[PDB]
Amino acid sequence: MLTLIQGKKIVNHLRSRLAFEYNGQLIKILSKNIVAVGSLRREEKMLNDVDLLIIVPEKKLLKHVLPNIRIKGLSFSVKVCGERKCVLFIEWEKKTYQLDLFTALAEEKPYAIFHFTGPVSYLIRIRAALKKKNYKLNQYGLFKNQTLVPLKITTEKELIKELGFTYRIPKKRL
Repeated sequence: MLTLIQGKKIVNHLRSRLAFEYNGQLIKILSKNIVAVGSLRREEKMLNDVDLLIIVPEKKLLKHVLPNIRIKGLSFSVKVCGERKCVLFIEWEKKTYQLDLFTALAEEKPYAIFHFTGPVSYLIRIRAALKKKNYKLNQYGLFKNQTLVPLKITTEKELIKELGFTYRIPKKRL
Protein backbone atom coordinates (compact mmCIF):
# COMPACT_ATOMS: atom_id res chain seq x y z
CA MET A 1 0.00 0.00 0.00
CA LEU A 2 2.21 2.80 -1.31
CA THR A 3 2.04 5.56 -3.93
CA LEU A 4 3.97 5.84 -7.19
CA ILE A 5 6.56 8.20 -5.72
CA GLN A 6 6.99 5.74 -2.85
CA GLY A 7 8.25 2.90 -5.03
CA LYS A 8 10.35 5.34 -7.03
CA LYS A 9 12.19 6.55 -3.93
CA ILE A 10 12.32 2.95 -2.73
CA VAL A 11 13.99 1.65 -5.90
CA ASN A 12 15.95 4.87 -6.44
CA HIS A 13 17.59 4.51 -3.03
CA LEU A 14 17.70 0.71 -3.28
CA ARG A 15 19.53 0.54 -6.61
CA SER A 16 21.78 3.30 -5.24
CA ARG A 17 22.64 1.84 -1.83
CA LEU A 18 22.95 -1.77 -3.05
CA ALA A 19 26.26 -3.62 -2.77
CA PHE A 20 27.42 -7.24 -2.53
CA GLU A 21 30.76 -8.75 -1.52
CA TYR A 22 32.34 -11.30 -3.84
CA ASN A 23 35.70 -12.95 -3.14
CA GLY A 24 36.39 -10.15 -0.67
CA GLN A 25 35.70 -7.49 -3.29
CA LEU A 26 32.81 -5.05 -3.07
CA ILE A 27 30.42 -4.86 -6.01
CA LYS A 28 28.18 -1.82 -5.58
CA ILE A 29 25.34 -1.70 -8.11
CA LEU A 30 23.86 1.57 -9.37
CA SER A 31 21.34 2.84 -11.92
CA LYS A 32 24.16 2.51 -14.47
CA ASN A 33 23.37 -1.21 -14.61
CA ILE A 34 20.01 -1.18 -12.80
CA VAL A 35 16.67 -0.17 -14.35
CA ALA A 36 13.39 -0.25 -12.42
CA VAL A 37 10.82 -2.46 -14.18
CA GLY A 38 7.18 -3.32 -13.54
CA SER A 39 5.22 -0.82 -11.46
CA LEU A 40 8.00 1.71 -12.01
CA ARG A 41 7.37 1.43 -15.75
CA ARG A 42 3.60 1.53 -15.30
CA GLU A 43 3.70 4.52 -12.95
CA GLU A 44 0.33 4.02 -11.26
CA LYS A 45 -1.29 5.78 -8.30
CA MET A 46 -0.58 2.94 -5.88
CA LEU A 47 1.54 -0.20 -6.25
CA ASN A 48 2.20 -3.33 -4.19
CA ASP A 49 5.21 -5.00 -5.81
CA VAL A 50 8.10 -3.48 -7.76
CA ASP A 51 10.47 -5.00 -10.33
CA LEU A 52 14.08 -4.17 -11.18
CA LEU A 53 16.44 -4.96 -14.04
CA ILE A 54 20.01 -5.96 -13.20
CA ILE A 55 22.46 -6.25 -16.10
CA VAL A 56 25.53 -8.22 -15.09
CA PRO A 57 28.75 -7.69 -17.15
CA GLU A 58 29.59 -11.40 -17.11
CA LYS A 59 27.77 -14.71 -16.72
CA LYS A 60 30.31 -15.57 -14.01
CA LEU A 61 29.57 -12.37 -12.11
CA LEU A 62 25.92 -13.17 -12.84
CA LYS A 63 26.25 -16.40 -10.88
CA HIS A 64 28.35 -14.56 -8.27
CA VAL A 65 26.34 -11.34 -8.10
CA LEU A 66 24.31 -12.32 -5.01
CA PRO A 67 27.08 -13.74 -2.70
CA ASN A 68 27.39 -11.13 0.08
CA ILE A 69 24.49 -8.92 -0.91
CA ARG A 70 23.93 -6.01 1.48
CA ILE A 71 22.22 -2.63 1.88
CA LYS A 72 23.49 0.53 3.62
CA GLY A 73 20.75 0.60 6.24
CA LEU A 74 17.71 -1.30 4.98
CA SER A 75 17.45 -5.09 4.95
CA PHE A 76 16.48 -7.57 2.22
CA SER A 77 16.66 -11.13 0.90
CA VAL A 78 18.08 -12.32 -2.43
CA LYS A 79 16.74 -15.39 -4.27
CA VAL A 80 18.28 -16.78 -7.47
CA CYS A 81 16.31 -18.30 -10.36
CA GLY A 82 17.47 -19.56 -13.75
CA GLU A 83 16.72 -17.55 -16.87
CA ARG A 84 17.22 -13.98 -15.64
CA LYS A 85 14.94 -14.85 -12.73
CA CYS A 86 15.74 -13.05 -9.49
CA VAL A 87 13.39 -12.76 -6.52
CA LEU A 88 14.32 -10.50 -3.61
CA PHE A 89 12.45 -8.76 -0.81
CA ILE A 90 13.40 -5.72 1.29
CA GLU A 91 12.73 -5.17 4.99
CA TRP A 92 12.71 -1.89 6.94
CA GLU A 93 11.65 -1.90 10.60
CA LYS A 94 9.56 -5.10 10.55
CA LYS A 95 8.25 -4.11 7.10
CA THR A 96 8.48 -6.18 3.92
CA TYR A 97 8.41 -5.42 0.19
CA GLN A 98 8.30 -7.73 -2.82
CA LEU A 99 10.96 -6.91 -5.39
CA ASP A 100 11.24 -8.87 -8.63
CA LEU A 101 14.66 -8.58 -10.25
CA PHE A 102 15.74 -9.87 -13.65
CA THR A 103 19.29 -11.14 -14.11
CA ALA A 104 20.48 -10.37 -17.61
CA LEU A 105 23.85 -9.61 -19.15
CA ALA A 106 25.10 -6.12 -20.04
CA GLU A 107 23.70 -6.83 -23.53
CA GLU A 108 20.25 -8.11 -22.47
CA LYS A 109 19.42 -4.76 -20.82
CA PRO A 110 16.81 -3.81 -23.50
CA TYR A 111 15.14 -7.19 -24.07
CA ALA A 112 15.11 -7.44 -20.27
CA ILE A 113 12.61 -4.60 -19.87
CA PHE A 114 10.69 -5.84 -22.92
CA HIS A 115 10.09 -9.19 -21.23
CA PHE A 116 9.44 -7.70 -17.78
CA THR A 117 6.71 -5.22 -18.79
CA GLY A 118 4.82 -7.59 -21.09
CA PRO A 119 2.80 -9.54 -20.34
CA VAL A 120 4.09 -12.22 -22.71
CA SER A 121 0.90 -11.64 -24.75
CA TYR A 122 2.46 -8.66 -26.55
CA LEU A 123 5.57 -10.77 -27.00
CA ILE A 124 3.41 -13.58 -28.41
CA ARG A 125 1.78 -11.30 -30.98
CA ILE A 126 5.11 -9.60 -31.58
CA ARG A 127 6.80 -12.97 -31.97
CA ALA A 128 4.17 -14.17 -34.44
CA ALA A 129 4.07 -10.75 -36.08
CA LEU A 130 7.84 -10.86 -36.38
CA LYS A 131 7.57 -14.55 -37.29
CA LYS A 132 5.66 -13.47 -40.39
CA LYS A 133 8.52 -11.09 -41.15
CA ASN A 134 10.97 -13.98 -40.60
CA TYR A 135 12.11 -12.37 -37.34
CA LYS A 136 12.24 -13.82 -33.83
CA LEU A 137 13.40 -12.56 -30.42
CA ASN A 138 14.90 -14.67 -27.66
CA GLN A 139 16.53 -13.89 -24.32
CA TYR A 140 19.72 -15.08 -26.02
CA GLY A 141 19.13 -13.13 -29.23
CA LEU A 142 16.87 -12.52 -32.18
CA PHE A 143 16.80 -14.52 -35.41
CA LYS A 144 16.65 -12.81 -38.79
CA ASN A 145 16.90 -14.35 -42.27
CA GLN A 146 17.45 -17.70 -40.53
CA THR A 147 20.55 -16.28 -38.82
CA LEU A 148 21.00 -15.89 -35.06
CA VAL A 149 21.88 -12.30 -34.17
CA PRO A 150 22.12 -10.63 -30.70
CA LEU A 151 20.18 -7.55 -29.64
CA LYS A 152 22.60 -4.64 -29.89
CA ILE A 153 20.69 -1.45 -29.09
CA THR A 154 20.46 1.41 -26.60
CA THR A 155 16.94 1.26 -25.12
CA GLU A 156 13.58 -0.47 -25.55
CA LYS A 157 12.64 1.80 -28.48
CA GLU A 158 15.92 0.91 -30.16
CA LEU A 159 15.27 -2.71 -29.18
CA ILE A 160 11.88 -2.61 -30.93
CA LYS A 161 13.78 -1.32 -33.94
CA GLU A 162 16.12 -4.29 -33.47
CA LEU A 163 13.10 -6.49 -34.21
CA GLY A 164 11.50 -4.15 -36.72
CA PHE A 165 8.26 -3.52 -34.83
CA THR A 166 6.38 -0.50 -33.49
CA TYR A 167 7.50 1.01 -30.19
CA ARG A 168 4.93 1.15 -27.37
CA ILE A 169 4.85 2.39 -23.77
CA PRO A 170 5.41 -0.07 -20.86
CA LYS A 171 2.43 1.10 -18.80
CA LYS A 172 0.29 -0.18 -21.68
CA ARG A 173 1.25 -3.80 -20.84
CA LEU A 174 -0.19 -6.23 -23.35
